[PDB]
Amino acid sequence: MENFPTEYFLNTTVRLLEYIRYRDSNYTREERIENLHYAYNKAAHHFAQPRQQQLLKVDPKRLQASLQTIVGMVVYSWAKVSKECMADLSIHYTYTLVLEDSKDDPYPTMVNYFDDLQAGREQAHPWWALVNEHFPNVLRHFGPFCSLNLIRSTLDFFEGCWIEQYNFGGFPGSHDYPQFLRRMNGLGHCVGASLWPKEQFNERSLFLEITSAIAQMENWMVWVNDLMSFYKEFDDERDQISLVKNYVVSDEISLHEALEKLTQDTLHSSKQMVAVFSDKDPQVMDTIECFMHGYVTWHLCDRRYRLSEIYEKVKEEKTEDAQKFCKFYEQAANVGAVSPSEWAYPPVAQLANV
Amino acid sequence: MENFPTEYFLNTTVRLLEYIRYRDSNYTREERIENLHYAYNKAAHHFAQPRQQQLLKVDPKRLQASLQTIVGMVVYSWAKVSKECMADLSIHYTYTLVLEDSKDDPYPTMVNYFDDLQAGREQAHPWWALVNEHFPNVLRHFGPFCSLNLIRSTLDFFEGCWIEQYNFGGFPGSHDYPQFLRRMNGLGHCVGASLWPKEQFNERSLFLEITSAIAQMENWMVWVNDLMSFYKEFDDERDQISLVKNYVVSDEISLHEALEKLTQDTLHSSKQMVAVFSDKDPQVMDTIECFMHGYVTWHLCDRRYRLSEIYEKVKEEKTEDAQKFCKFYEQAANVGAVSPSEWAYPPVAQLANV
Ligand SMILES: [Mg+2]
Ligand SMILES: [Mg+2]
Repeated sequence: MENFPTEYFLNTTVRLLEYIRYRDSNYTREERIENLHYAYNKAAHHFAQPRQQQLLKVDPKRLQASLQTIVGMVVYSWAKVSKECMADLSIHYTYTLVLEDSKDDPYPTMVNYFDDLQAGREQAHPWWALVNEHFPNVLRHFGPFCSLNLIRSTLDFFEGCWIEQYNFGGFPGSHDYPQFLRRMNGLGHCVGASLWPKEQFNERSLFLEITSAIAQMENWMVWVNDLMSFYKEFDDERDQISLVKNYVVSDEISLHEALEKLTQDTLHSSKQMVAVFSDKDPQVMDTIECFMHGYVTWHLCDRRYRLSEIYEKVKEEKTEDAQKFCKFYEQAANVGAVSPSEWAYPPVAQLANV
Repeated sequence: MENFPTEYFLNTTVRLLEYIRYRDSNYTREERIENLHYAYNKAAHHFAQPRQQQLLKVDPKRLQASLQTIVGMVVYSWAKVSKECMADLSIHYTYTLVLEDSKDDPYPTMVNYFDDLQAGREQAHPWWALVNEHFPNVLRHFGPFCSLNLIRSTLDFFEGCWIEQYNFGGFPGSHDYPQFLRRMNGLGHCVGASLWPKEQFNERSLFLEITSAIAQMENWMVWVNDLMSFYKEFDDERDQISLVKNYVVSDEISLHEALEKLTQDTLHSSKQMVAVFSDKDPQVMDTIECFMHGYVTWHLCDRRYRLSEIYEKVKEEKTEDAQKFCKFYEQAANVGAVSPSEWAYPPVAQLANV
């Protein structure tokens, strides 16, 4: 065990929130609860169906916890899209999160992937069978271009998980490996492109804005998640391959140098996010800003990241960063700290049983 | 009005060839001619069929020229694969090259992409109809993992061309745009995974080296092409958007700074290629080395890049670069300089007419 870079972590986090202009919004707590319940309720009913229960090998409690985590991420980050769109994206991003629970070799189920796809025969791999069957409910919210992005990113993700099963951090000297893997399973183009429902944006009219957002949001989104996750992943001997840990193994640098690298990229990405979009179409900048703020709010509130622990340790320090941090945290809490009992019910297992 | 940095271009090129250990091989001129003709002959017959002629909107001379360029690229770089594999890969990489020609908005033909795909209905876009129908002939040479990589990369390429139609170099400040676009249309994972036919390599036994090769080869391959083809490019502004030009517009740097960036990446990529694989499975390193050398040999010989011009105007210099350069060039010429009349016949149009 090494000591956590609390000071360096608080500083980076604060700079991050300042760079993205983290601030209050009109998105109220009551509206969040309303959206959380709607999104959760439709998804829960979906995963509670016999077919879904039968083909999706997942521990019931893990499913319950995965669904609640994803519903939160979607509702808090895709703040500007309809309830239905939040619901359908919640189902999709829950399928992706759940695929990481499989240790099963994809090889045998992928031997006839293309031929079955071309012929329109159900896929051998159960996950593909469920996800492709459900996909139209996600794709109906987007134009052809954005849809293509969601389809590719998800295919990329499937290959990402396949690779993850080898718990390989890259060969020493394989500098290009880390980010290659991080893009493969980051779902960067899925997220980036799902921010533009055809009912709110015109894909052809904003093609350049959207394409640029996809390109830039891909890296901002995965790097921010890597950073916010750094605290929970620090002493987790079970989590052996992450962007930071692969930087260490592949680039042969220290965990600190690896963390610096991640920090420089994240901050620079944030800085350029604002510079590029602040003066563009107002609604495009709004969706982008609300996603960044929501995404951060979500990491701060979801127990999974345990950022509450950092808070408690530094809430009495009179340092500049410690102060700035606790403030942002408190802001997130006021609108985002919500008890699951207020929206996540009944449990999926209960609906499946009935 | 500007000047080709020649002096520097020679230096970079020489360092590149030295870094990758450019040297003679057992791959003889007669063997190349034998492969060129076999690959060309099968592809020419393919593209000459009524269905292919009818759905593939391409100027006959462009098709003839694209086919000859690709067959060369494949035969010289995938030196270790069977004749049949060279032929089928040539057909696929010719389809991709030809797609860069389309000026037609993909939007209307992609509105029902997923639903048609899921249902097994022929795609609305004629290119997809042809490429997907032919794909099995390419995929039969590979295991499920490599196949997945070819499929994804090709799907990415289709999106890449869609974006290319906007001739957009990225917003100033959108630092992540350039390489996002370059990977999108580089076919990096398609090339990198097609280097491992299941008849020569075992995808499960060499999963880690293959995955690593895909990750590293993706960047080496596109960057080397960007450097080599930087010549046939500033002269013209019909291809105004390129990695180097997008660096200029997006990063707001000078064409020279952009070129320096590309050079540092290309050399660093080459250096790491050798470091990582030189001591791994001998056969893996051989395929990787033969591809790099072949790929370079191909750029030096194919008229499309006009590197002969850089030659003539330097054969009488006395630099420690101009000298090194002409030497390598001459080496390439001895085994690669081949007259089309020796293998590319009869012309596709002739076979289509018959
Ligand atoms: Mg081109
Ligand atoms: Mg080029």
